[PDB]
Formats: sequence, C-alpha cells, structure tokens
Amino acid sequence: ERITAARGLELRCKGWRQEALLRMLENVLENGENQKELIVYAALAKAARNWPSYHAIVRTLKELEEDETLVIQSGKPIGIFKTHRFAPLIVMANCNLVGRWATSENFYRLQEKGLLIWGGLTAAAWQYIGSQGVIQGTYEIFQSIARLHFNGSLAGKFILTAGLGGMGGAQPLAGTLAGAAILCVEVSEDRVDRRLQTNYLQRKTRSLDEALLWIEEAVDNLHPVSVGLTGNASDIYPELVRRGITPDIVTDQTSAHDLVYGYVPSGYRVEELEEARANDPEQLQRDAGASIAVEVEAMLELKKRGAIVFDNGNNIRSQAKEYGVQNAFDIDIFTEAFLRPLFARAIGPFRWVALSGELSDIHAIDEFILEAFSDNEVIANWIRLAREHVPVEGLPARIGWFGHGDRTKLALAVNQMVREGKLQGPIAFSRDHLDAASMTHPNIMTERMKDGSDAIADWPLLNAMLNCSSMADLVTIHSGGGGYAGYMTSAGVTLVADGSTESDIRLETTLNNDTGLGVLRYADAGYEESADEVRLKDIRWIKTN
Amino acid sequence: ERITAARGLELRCKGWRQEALLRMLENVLENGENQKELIVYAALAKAARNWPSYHAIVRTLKELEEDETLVIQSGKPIGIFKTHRFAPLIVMANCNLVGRWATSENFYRLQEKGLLIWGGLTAAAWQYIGSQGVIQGTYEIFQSIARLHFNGSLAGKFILTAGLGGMGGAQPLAGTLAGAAILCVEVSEDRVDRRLQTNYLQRKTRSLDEALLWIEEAVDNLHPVSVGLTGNASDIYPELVRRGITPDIVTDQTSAHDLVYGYVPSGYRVEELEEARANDPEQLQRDAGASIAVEVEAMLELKKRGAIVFDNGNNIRSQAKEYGVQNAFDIDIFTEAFLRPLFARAIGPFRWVALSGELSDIHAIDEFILEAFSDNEVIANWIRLAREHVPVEGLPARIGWFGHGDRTKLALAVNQMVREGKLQGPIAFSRDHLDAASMTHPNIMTERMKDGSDAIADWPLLNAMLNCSSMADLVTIHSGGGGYAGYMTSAGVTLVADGSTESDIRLETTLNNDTGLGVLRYADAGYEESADEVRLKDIRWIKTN
Ligand SMILES: NC(=O)c1ccc[n+]([C@@H]2O[C@H](COP(=O)([O-])OP(=O)(O)OC[C@H]3O[C@@H](n4cnc5c(N)ncnc54)[C@H](O)[C@@H]3O)[C@@H](O)[C@H]2O)c1
Ligand SMILES: NC(=O)c1ccc[n+]([C@@H]2O[C@H](COP(=O)([O-])OP(=O)(O)OC[C@H]3O[C@@H](n4cnc5c(N)ncnc54)[C@H](O)[C@@H]3O)[C@@H](O)[C@H]2O)c1
Ligand SMILES: O=C(O)/C=C/c1c[nH]cn1
Ligand SMILES: O=C(O)/C=C/c1c[nH]cn1
Repeated sequence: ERITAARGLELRCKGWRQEALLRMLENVLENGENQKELIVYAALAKAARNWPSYHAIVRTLKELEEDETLVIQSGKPIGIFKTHRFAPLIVMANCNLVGRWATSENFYRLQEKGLLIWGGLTAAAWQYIGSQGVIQGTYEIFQSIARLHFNGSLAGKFILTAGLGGMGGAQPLAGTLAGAAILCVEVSEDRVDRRLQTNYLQRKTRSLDEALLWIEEAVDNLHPVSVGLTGNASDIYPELVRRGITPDIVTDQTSAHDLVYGYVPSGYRVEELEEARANDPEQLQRDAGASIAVEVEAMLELKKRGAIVFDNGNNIRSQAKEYGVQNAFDIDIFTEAFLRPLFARAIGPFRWVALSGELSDIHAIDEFILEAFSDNEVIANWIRLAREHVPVEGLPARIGWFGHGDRTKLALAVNQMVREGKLQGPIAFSRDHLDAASMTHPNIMTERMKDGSDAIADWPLLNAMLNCSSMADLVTIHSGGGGYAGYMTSAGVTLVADGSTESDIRLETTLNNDTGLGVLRYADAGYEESADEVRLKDIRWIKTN
Repeated sequence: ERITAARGLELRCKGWRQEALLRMLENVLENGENQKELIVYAALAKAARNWPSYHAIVRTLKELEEDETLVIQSGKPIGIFKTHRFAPLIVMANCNLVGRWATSENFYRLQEKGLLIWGGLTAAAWQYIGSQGVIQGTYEIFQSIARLHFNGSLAGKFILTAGLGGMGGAQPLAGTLAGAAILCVEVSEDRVDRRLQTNYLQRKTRSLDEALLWIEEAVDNLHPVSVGLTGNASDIYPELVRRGITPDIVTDQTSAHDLVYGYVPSGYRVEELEEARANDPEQLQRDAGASIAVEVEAMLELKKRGAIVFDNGNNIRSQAKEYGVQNAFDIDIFTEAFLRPLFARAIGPFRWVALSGELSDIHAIDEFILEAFSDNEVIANWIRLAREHVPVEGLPARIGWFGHGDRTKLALAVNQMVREGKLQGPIAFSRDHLDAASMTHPNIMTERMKDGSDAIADWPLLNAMLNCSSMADLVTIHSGGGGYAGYMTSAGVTLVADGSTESDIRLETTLNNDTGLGVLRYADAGYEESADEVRLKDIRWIKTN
C-alpha cells in the first residue's frame, strides 16, 4: 500500500510544527516518482537514506518536543539535541563531499556502501510539492522568451522539449498556459500516460508525423496544444534536423544529470535498464553520454537555424561537452538568460502546502493573494491560471513566485488566517533551492555571474546558518550527487504557519532574511536590480569601499 | 603602529558579547605572523578579506545590537540582519567553492580577483590564540607516541621536525614538556629568533654539527632540549639520512600546504620569495613541490631505519605524492594514528581568552580546573605545565583539551565566576576546528575512518547549523584554500561568557551540542569509544537497524 500524507486534524506528533514536517515527508513520497525506492524525483533524489532511516525519522518526529532538534545526515537520523523552541526542529545536510572527492564515481561507490543518498534539492528536505513546484518557473522562462523574441506571445510558436518526469511533466502545462504548441518527447509510455491522466498533457501519440501534424494545426491557428510523443530525444531531435523542421524554442528536461539512473540511451528499452545497470553500468553510461551528445548536437543545429535554444537546468550541456560537444556551452542557460533579473530581487519559487489536506485552504489563500497583491499583475495572472489549471497532487499546494517582503507579507497573513480559523489547518511554507542566496552551481544558477563569483558556495552555507539563526522549522544544506557531484551546493528552509503568535515572529524573521540575503548576494555581485531592491526595501547592505 | 586588542573594561561596542568578538579579531591580528597583510598563520590564513573589509567589520561590531546578525562572506562583511538575542551575532562562511572548482589554481585566481580569502581554520573566525592553540595537541601526539613505542617517556628520545611559524613554533615547547630532545629546522632566522625570545625555543644555531652535538648530550643524559637550526628541511633531512642519523621521531610542520606562499624550496633565500612569486610563481611551485618530495623521501628512509614518522597535518604527504613520492601515504597521519581515540569522545582543543587582558583571569581558571577536575590527571598535568611554561601571547589565553560535558562544566563555572566578580572581565570560549564533528579532511582529520566515510562533509555543516540553533555567538564554515583547496571543510564556534544568566543557557546548549554531535559522528562510524561515551553521557543516539 502506497504511503500517503495524513489528512485532517488529528495530531500524531506532540505539536503541529512536528506534524507538519512528518506530513511533508509523507507528501514527497506520495508525490514521488518511485516511492518504493524512496525516490521523489530526478531519477535518484531520495527522501531518506533507506527504509530503516525513514521509519526512525517517523518515530523520532512523533516524539520530538518543540525545544529539540533532530539531526539528519544524508537522509539518516543521527541524534536528538536540546536547543530551544525558536530553533529549527530539524537541521540536515545531505550528500556533501569535500571537493576533490565530489565525483560521480565516488558518489555511486559511497551510495553503494550505504553512506549517503543524493537528496535532490527538495527531496531529502521533504519540500517537493509535485510537478507544480517547477511549473511557474518554466512558464516564466517561456514568457521571458516570448518578451525577448516573440513580441510578448508564444501563440503560434512551437516549443520542443523532452522528459515528462517529476519536473519535466510540468512543461506541457507551462507551454499551453503560455499559449504555445509544445511537443514533449518521453521514452516511457507510462510517464506519457500519467501526464495525460493528470491533465498536465493534452494529447499523446507514438507517431512523430501525427505529433507534427497536431503541432502544425495549432501553430497555424495560434491555438495552444501539448503533445506527448513516445520516443527517445536522441532519436527525435536529429530527425527534426533531418526534416529541416526548426521549432521556435528548444530545450530538454530529461534526467541528463545521471547516466546510470537517468538518461536512456538511443536503442535501449526502459525495460532493460535495470538489467543493464546490474551487468554493465559502465557501458550504459557511455551509451547515455553518447546519446546526450547527439541530442545536443541537434540542439546546436536547431539554434543555428534560428531556434531559441536553452538548457533547462539538467547539466545536459556539461554532459554533452564531456562526450565531445566542444561548443555545448554556446547554448544558453535559463538562469543567466531569462530568470536572473528575478533572482536579483530574490523573487523566487515560494510555495505552500495545506497540511489539513483541504483544497479549500489553498483556494482561500489564492483569493487572498488576488486581493492583497492586486497591483502585482504577474502574481495575479499566475494565481488565476494555477487555480484554474493545476490539479491537486498529494496534499493541496501552490507555487507562487514572490520577492523580498512579499513572502513575509503572505506568510504573516496566512498565519493569521490559520489563527482566525479562516483556514482549516496549518500551512507549510517552503521553496525550491533555485533561489537567490541558496544555490551555487556554475552551470545552472550561478553561470556567468557579473563579478565572476560563479563557484563561490559561501552563500548557501550562509543562507542555512542565517535561517537557523532566524527561527526556521527545518534547514538543509545539499550538494550534488550523481552527475551533479562537484557542481552544486544549495540550502533550503521550511516554515510552519501553525497560527500561533510566536510563529509570527519566526515567519517574519526567517522570510525577511531568506530573501534579504538573496538580494544582497546579487547586490554584492554588482547587479543594479539588487541595488535598487536594497534601497526600495531598506536592506542593510554594508558598504566597504 | 601594530594592531593590538583593547585591554580593560571600557566598552567600545553596545555590549560585551559584541566587544568580545571585536577583541578576538584584534587579538588574532596582534598574534598574527604578518598582521600587515591580515595574515594570522599558515602562510596565507587571513583574518579578513582586505583592509576595507576589516574597517567595515570593526565599524559594524561597534554598532551591532544583541538581536542582530552580521553576515561575513570569505572575510567581507555583507549585511546586518534582524534575528534574536539567542542567535549568533556573526555567521560567516569562508573560502567555500563547489567541488569541481575547489582547486588551488581556482583559489589563487579568485583571491587575485578580490573574491575570496583563505580563512585558515581559526584565522577568519578570529579564534586563534597564538602558538598555544596547538601546543597541547602536539604534546598529546608526542605523549601518545611515547606510550606506544617508548614505555611512556620521551626522555632520551630525539624528535626531528621543521617549521617554527604560528603553529610550528609550538613544537619545541611541546617537545621539551614531554622530556624530548627536539631539533626544529627553520629557514628564517627571524622566526628562529622570535621563538628564542618568547621562550618557546631554548637554543639556536646555524650549524647542524653543533645542533646534533647538543641533541646528543641531551639524549645521553635523558635531559630535554630544544634546538632551532637555521636551514631548509629539504637539505637537512636528506643530510641526516646521509650521515646515518635516525631520530626516534620525525615529522614536519612547515607550510607544505601552499607552494606559492608557504614551503621554501631548496636553494631559495627567504629574501627573494616575493620576487619569485611576482615573476615566476609557476617555477616556484614546481621547485617547492620537488623539495617537499626530497624531504618526504628522507622521511620515508628514516621510517625504514626505525623512526616513528608522521604527518603533522600540513598535506605534506599529499604534496609529496603529487611530485612523485608514490608511497608517501605509507607515513602515518597524526589523527588516525595517535589522537582519534580522543576525538571519538569529542575530547578536543577547547580554549578560552581573558578579554579583560588580565593574566590573573587565566590563572584563576587554571586554579579552578585543578580543583574541579582533579580526578582527570591528564588535564591536571597539562594545566600545571601550561601555567608554568606557556608565555602570554596577545590576550592571556589557555588551551585545554576537554570532552563532552566537561567543556560545559568549565564554561558554566567560568561564567558564574565572571558574574560573581571572581574574574575581572568576560571570557571567550572557542576551539580549533580540529574537533570531532567539525572537520572533514580525508588526509588529516578523517583519513581512514572505520566506515570509510572519510570524504563526508555533512558533519561540519551539521555542526555549524546545530551551533547556530544552540545560541552560539559566532559560527563559521570554512573550506580549504591554497593547496588545501578541495581537501577540507570545517566549522568553528565562539561563545562569550559575559556573566549573565542568559549566557548560562547559551553556553550549556552550544557546548553540549558541539561535543554531543562530535561523539555521535564517531559513534556513527562504528567507534567503540564513542558508543561507550554515548552510554556514559546519555547522548540521544538514534538507532535505525
Ligand atoms: N538542479 C537544478 O537546478 C534543476 C532545476 C529544475 C530541474 N532540474 C532537473 O530536471 C531534470 C529532470 O527532473 P525530473 O524530476 O523530471 O527527472 P525524472 O527522472 O523524474 O524524469 C526524467 C524523464 O526523462 C525521461 N527520459 C530519460 N531519458 C530520455 C530520453 N533519452 N528521451 C526521452 N525521455 C527520456 C525519463 O523517462 C523520465 O520520465 C533533472 O536533471 C533535474 O535535476 C534541475
Ligand atoms: N589543517 C590542519 O588540520 C592543520 C592543523 C595544524 C597545523 N596545520 C598546518 O601546520 C602547518 C604550519 O602552520 P604555521 O601556522 O606554522 O605556518 P607558518 O607559515 O606560520 O610557518 C611555516 C614555517 O615554515 C618555515 N618554512 C617554510 N619552508 C621551509 C623549509 N623548506 N624548511 C624549513 N622551514 C620552512 C617558514 O619559514 C615558517 O616559519 C600549515 O600547513 C598549517 O595548515 C594544519
Ligand atoms: O521544485 C522542486 O521541488 C524541485 C526543483 C528542483 C530542480 N532540480 C532539482 N529540484
Ligand atoms: O589552533 C589554531 O588556532 C589553529 C589550528 C590550525 C591548524 N591548521 C589550521 N589551523
């Protein structure tokens, strides 16, 4: 029987802050792409190191007092420590390796030995809310491209992408919300069907000709459509190049970061991957890397024929370069090219979860946002769209990109709504780690920083320490695993709006500092949007020169 | 005019917790090996990124309120954030680079660009107390060797080492406190004289024959002696091999971790190093690496002739291997070979500083320890020796290795002594980062862990987050710079015992968790001393299997 988050108002823990974390753990497994292996998303991002660790985490949370801290180490609960009730209930650090040892080869060996797990960004910290977590980011990428290259509209524009997994599955809905005709190549029919049946996906086919006919009809009419094509991206993309078909936009969101558990090489059936991992994992990686190289060569050709081509944050260019595509980094990254003006003001992927399990709670917050942020036409547009079109996945939840001060405003209003019984139960707040002071990754978040600080990992470490100092409920530091090993370090944070007045202080303190450090990180690198935000919001940026 | 720590009881800041950190900053510069370059020790471990950063840190500390946190990033003050008064006053993260970019070459380039500094372990967190900080560790190494190989006594035993810098300068006194005849090779006459005049060193010479005559007379009589020999270790060590002279113990504590600013190659004069760094830094590194290789070859030969040979934590074996010494790691590391049974109980380099500047404060704490820990003959022996023989360096301070619960006991007694006026002024507590949950370094602290977890850097990240959650005054996360780039990540903590009852809670909470996580880190790796300590001290170690 599949794990699901507890619904309703019956506490299993000593309080609602503890219960919230337990339900978020259950919720990432409920929305997980392979719950049975503790895998939440991204092929091998796990919620805990193993089932023994999971059960001991669950036991510990049920007995944890508000003035204690549980320490979790690469997904394994280690000990319980006395702190105080304005300190995190959990601090965790997942898959951190000292630099010269931070290689994929070392990662697999240590995971085999039982010593670590990769936590993804939001898997091991239990902050994943389903595909919705990434859908506004992708939609904002598509809209930024529209503004930059297509007069503000993707109507009649053709997007090609691949991957309909935990995160990739958001792309068809992001595409059609932006008015685009979007073709998503996916190797697993199982995944195609899942997205069809949750209505992230409109149409499916096994025929490329049929898919292109549908795309053509939509483009010609300026209608949106999403098509899932069963196939391998390293076969389909070169074929479009052969046919001289250049989409207007091309990206990829396959699991290219991991050549053992992620990217399916050309000529392999999904059914034989386990077999291949067991017998000859080395050949499988070589085959996956060669197929990624073919796919990116096709992307590069599409780029030269005029497509807007970009990396959607999966190290696909890094992999392609390793397997011989020397100009792979001619392809843009979505951060530097499209979203960095948002990050520079610490506008980022803020999210919240209705721990009661009641969708009416999300809808009440939706209505609050439309009323209280009505001068913010971006968030107002997004919330209208999400309320109408994003289905419930696990616990009702909402993604909503907010910047400095706005996160705090929302969370304080919601906490009061919990306190006043306008919401049925407490609300958990969190975010992706793809946020201003909380991620360092030279080929994703921090590629080509203005000051060259691409590799500086101080910032997420600072974000974690400051958030611990700011009364958050859960704080985490992650580093890359699998093919992300050695590429990134990030930090996450969870807050529980349980209605109490003491939570008001925690929410205010953490959220102002979580975004505040984000603004200063980009201000330090010389971004003028950040310097403007500092003045607008009276952030205390220290001047030295 | 040289920077010195303020003495006396006049506050320059808004409170004594803030003043304590300001004085510790001044104090590491006062005891610094090259204050003029902000360099505290270890060739390039700096207290701040640059003088502009230093002045802005000083200004900020003078105005910082107890409910605020200053964020420092690789030695540069970034911003001031509202937290609460049971949160750190400072969180800092120094010289952290994502793994694939954590190389010495990247480090130098980024330091050149003005983007980072190496913080050492205790330099950028202002936790260095002078040479005393390391002297008990070295003495415990020598005593462990004595127990293992020489019937409990180094009387009549010959120790050969090199390096009389910030940390290396402790070796002659550690040697003679243990009864040994110790020869210290040092290239700079300036350094030799400094140690002579602070009485860390008994005798100096420029003649190897004279040095060996002195060593021989002492050995023969079972007397202790310390001799500083002006010379290059890569010349002297092979010469002893040539002469068939095998000391009983051989180590090195030169700055072998950095081939640009540290290790002086054979045939270079110290006077020309600056010139060489400017013109041809690449040749200088090659020359330094070749000379380290020669020195370690000599060490390896001495080992085969029966010397107890070990690496004293300066990556000398790593460097030697890189420059061709394939069996360099046949030489023991002091952690795994001698001190790990202490680390396994979180016994570690705890230290405290009399912020009043009054030596009588240290002496009162000394007397307290002798009375309150009298069943602990190890600490009782050490304190007697240190009070008698360790000179004051900068602010009066004391090193004293204590384990779980004992650190807390000491700090609570001292805080009460501050409160009751038995001490003139507040006391700062800290430690080296060479401590149980606070250091990851596969070729120093965590070489050859029982469970193979040598590379896992989760633990210092956890130590920092938990200490932030535990009401510490300053928390830091550092990673390696120079030749340490990619090798290590560590965490430090500072507490201010200012006498208040609220500080009692902070000191208790932080110290129990700083050592408590340390015990659990070694317990997790399977060390039986740790499992014993857990039971003895009722540490809440979670069981999963
Ligand atoms: N680290 C970041 O900053 C960041 C941010 C957002 C997304 N992501 C990345 O998004 C990528 C995907 O995330 P996920 O959660 O969707 O992964 P997931 O593994 O759940 O799904 C990956 C999908 O790709 C399919 N696939 C694999 N090889 C294929 C091929 N050759 N052709 C077609 N389809 C193929 C798989 O069948 C699966 O459905 C990952 O690399 C994740 O890291 C990363
Ligand atoms: N990272 C750890 O875990 C740890 C712990 C303790 C000590 N240490 C290391 O101890 C080593 C020294 O620390 P420090 O603070 O003494 O450095 P320091 O640079 O102040 O002094 C180094 C001394 O070595 C001398 N020297 C350089 N090359 C020489 C040569 N070829 N022959 C003789 N003398 C030579 C220099 O003149 C200087 O006096 C460093 O590598 C530091 O990291 C490291
Ligand atoms: O939105 C999430 O939960 C995760 C986003 C992400 C991207 N890459 C890894 N995790
Ligand atoms: O005792 C100190 O202050 C520093 C010890 C240390 C060892 N290596 C780097 N710092």
